[PDB]
Amino acid sequence: GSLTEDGLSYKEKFVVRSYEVGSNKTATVETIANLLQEVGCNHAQSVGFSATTTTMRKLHLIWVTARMHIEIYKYPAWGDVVEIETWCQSEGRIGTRRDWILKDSVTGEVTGRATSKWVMMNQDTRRLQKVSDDVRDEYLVFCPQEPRLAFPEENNRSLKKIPKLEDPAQYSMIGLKPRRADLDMNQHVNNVTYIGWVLESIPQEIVDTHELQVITLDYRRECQQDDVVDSLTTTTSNDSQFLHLLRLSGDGQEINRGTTLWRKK
Amino acid sequence: GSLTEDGLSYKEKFVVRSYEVGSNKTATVETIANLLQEVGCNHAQSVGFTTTTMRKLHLIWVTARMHIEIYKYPAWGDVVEIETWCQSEGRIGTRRDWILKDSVTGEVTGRATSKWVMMNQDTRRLQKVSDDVRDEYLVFCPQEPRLAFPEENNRSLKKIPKLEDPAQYSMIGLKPRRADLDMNQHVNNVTYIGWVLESIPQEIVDTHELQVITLDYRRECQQDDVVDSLTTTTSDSQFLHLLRLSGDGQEINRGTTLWRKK
Ligand SMILES: CCC(=O)N1CCC[C@@H](NS(C)(=O)=O)C1
Ligand SMILES: CCC(=O)N1CCC[C@@H](NS(C)(=O)=O)C1
Repeated sequence: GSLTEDGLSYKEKFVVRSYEVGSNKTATVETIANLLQEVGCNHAQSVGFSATTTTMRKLHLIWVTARMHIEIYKYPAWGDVVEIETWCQSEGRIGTRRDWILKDSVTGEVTGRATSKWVMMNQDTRRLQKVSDDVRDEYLVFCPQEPRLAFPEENNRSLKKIPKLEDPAQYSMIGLKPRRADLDMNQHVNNVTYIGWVLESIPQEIVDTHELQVITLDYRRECQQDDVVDSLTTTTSNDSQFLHLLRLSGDGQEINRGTTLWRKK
Repeated sequence: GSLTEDGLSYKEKFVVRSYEVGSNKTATVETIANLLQEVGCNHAQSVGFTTTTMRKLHLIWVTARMHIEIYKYPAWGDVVEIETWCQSEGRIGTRRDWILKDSVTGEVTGRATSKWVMMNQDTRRLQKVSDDVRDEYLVFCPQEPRLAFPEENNRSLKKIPKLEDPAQYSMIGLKPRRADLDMNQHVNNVTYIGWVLESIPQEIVDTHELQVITLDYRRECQQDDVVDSLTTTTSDSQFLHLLRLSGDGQEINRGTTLWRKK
C-alpha cells in the first residue's frame, strides 16, 4: 500500500485468503472489517502515528470508535484482489471520521463502502472529551479540506439513531467470552469481535438464504477479557432488517447496539 | 506465491498484519498456523486440486497431527517467506512440511510438519488410500525424502499421553463462532490451537515465548458442541494439554507445549 499523489488518502490491495471466506466462498464481513482496520493502521503509519499525536501521548489521550457503518454490494471471492482507499476528516470538536471505498482490482467497480466516527478519550479514566485546538492542528494537514464523504446522500443510513432492543428478544446467543485471538497488541477486545458476536444471534436459516448488505453498529462500552456477553436480535420488518443488542451476561450493562439489513441471494 | 523451479514445492511471502500480532508486537502462533494452511491451500490450487478422483468415492484428507517449532515470531510489518511440500508416508497417509524464513536475512525462523490421513467424509471412517490414488499425487512430491524435522528421535513423532484428572489449569465453556468455521462449516484446525492455549495461565504467556506445540487430532468438534480445555505443568516450561466435550468428556484433542523465558 501507499499514500495517493496528494497524500490526503491511502490505497492498499489485498488478496482474499482461504481461511477468510464463508460458506458462499466469498470473504466474510468480519474479514472486510479486519482489512479496513489494517488499511487504516498503515495510513497512520505512513504519515507518522502510533493513532496518537505528540500532544495525545503527553496527556494520556486515545482515539476510540463510537460508530461503525459498512455497506457491501459484492463480497470478494477467495483469490480475488480487493483495493481499499481510506482517508480521515475532522468533525469539529466532536472527533474524527474515517471513510473507506472498496473496489474490484480487475473491473474497478465499487463493491463496498464504510464510515466510522472516532472520539477523543482519556486512556486511564475512560472519560470522553472534545478535540482541543492544539491536537486538531497536528492532524488537519493529513485530511482533505473540502468534504469527501463515502456516504454523502441527503438521508443516509449511517447517521440514523439506533433504538434499544426490548425484552424478550426474538433470538439470542448466550455465554460468549473472548479468547486471546479476540484481543489486540494492547490486550483490548478487537472492535471486529463485536461484529461477530452481534451476528451470532442471527438465525442460521437467515445466513444460509440471505447476504448481509448493511451493518450499523454503535459502541457504548468496552468488553473486558474476563467479561461474558449476551447477543440479542429481533426482526424489525424482499429484505430483512434486524435490531441488535450486546450486553454483559450478569448485570445487563449495555456495551453495543446495532442494525443489520439482509437481501435474498 | 508460486511453485519452485522443479514444481516439487511452493513458496509464498506474507506481510504481517496489525490484527495478527500479540502483546509483544510479533505474530501469534495462530496467525502462523493460518499462514501454513493458506500456503498449503495455494500449493494444491497451483497443481489442480480437496483432492482428485477420491471425489466420487467421497474421501477427504484430514489432519491427524500438527507440530510447529518457532525460533523467531515475525514482527508487525515484516515479510515472512514460507516454503511447503508434500510426501507419501508409505500407505499410512501423507505428510506436509513447512519452512518459515526471514525475507530480509534469509534465516529459518520456524518450521512445521503435519500428518494427514484419509477418511470417508460421510461415515468418518479412517482407512488407508488405494494404489490408484497413491499415484495421482506422487508426481507432485519429491521422490527422495525431504524432512523439515529429520533428527533421529525428534519431538514431532513422540507419543502424547492422556491428561489425568484433576488438571492443574482449565478454561471451560468454549464454543466456536462463525469466524471459527471454514467454507464447509467445519471448525478449522487453527481454533483447536487457540482453545488449547486458553488454559495456559496469563503469567506464563506474559513471561514466556511459545517455542514448540505438538497437537494430536482425535475427533472433530461440531458447531453446536462445547469444549473444555485442560493443562498441567510437566516440568523451560513444558505442559500437557487436553480438549474434551463439556458434557460426556469425549476426547477431541491432546497435546504438549514448550515455552522459553523471554
Ligand atoms: C492517516 C492518519 C490520520 O490522518 N489521522 C487523522 C486524525 C485521526 C487519526 N485517524 S483515526 C484514529 O483513524 O481517526 C490519525
Ligand atoms: C500440492 C498438493 C499436494 O501435493 N497434495 C498431495 C496429496 C495431499 C494433498 N495435500 S495435503 C491435503 O495438504 O496433505 C495434495
